[PDB]
Amino acid sequence: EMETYVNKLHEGSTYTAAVQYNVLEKDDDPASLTIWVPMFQSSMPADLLIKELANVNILVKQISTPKGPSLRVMINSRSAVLAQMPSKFTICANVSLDDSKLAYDVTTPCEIKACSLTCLKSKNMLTTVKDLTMKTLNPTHDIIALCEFENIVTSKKVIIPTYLRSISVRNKDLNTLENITTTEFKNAITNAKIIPYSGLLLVITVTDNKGAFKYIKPQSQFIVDLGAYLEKESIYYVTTNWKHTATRFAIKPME
Repeated sequence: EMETYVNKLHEGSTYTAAVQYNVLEKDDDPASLTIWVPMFQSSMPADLLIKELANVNILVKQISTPKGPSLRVMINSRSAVLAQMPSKFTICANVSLDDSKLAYDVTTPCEIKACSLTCLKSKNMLTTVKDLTMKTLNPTHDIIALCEFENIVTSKKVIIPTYLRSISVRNKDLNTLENITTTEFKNAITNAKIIPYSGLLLVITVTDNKGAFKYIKPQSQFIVDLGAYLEKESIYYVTTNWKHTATRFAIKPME
């Protein structure tokens, strides 16, 4: 007994596995934290891989690094397929930890409460925000995705504005924006998905390379971190209680 989540955003037999675990220190007065695994390719059917992922054992250790507090993660496993998966890696503690409550330099076992597997396109079909940085040397506008959630327990609405890219826009194009916010673009934002990875991960399907999507490989998935906006939240609480209700955008003059 453990909740499991499988999101197949790609139909390929081969896919990029984006795996996030919500865990609880094995202890009285336990720390609660969320771990995401560095992305890895697999060809095992998703509904089968999730059974293997669910059966691993996880240990963490809080350490100090030039970046601040980090979490060393170790994953134990008897499943042959998970030779494919990183078993030692480090993640930022501020996003990972809810809380207190974890000691430094003590390897700590954690009980798995939930495991989420999202299937994305192959790594050569994934575009990041960093990928698009420096593509425009003199941009005039920033493009922001406004990710709207409902907290299902409180009924409160939450909007997380996340940076996508900066572009240059011709004066002529400002009057309707139809050459920037193309039909392709607007549809891609409206139908964008938010999945449990890196805290939360926005995934935009890039159907064209015109306007707002210039210099992106067509049919790539453009992936965007929201974890940096969730440092003060419990990720498990978020992935359980924040329902993604819409995605809007703003094209803001740089100022």
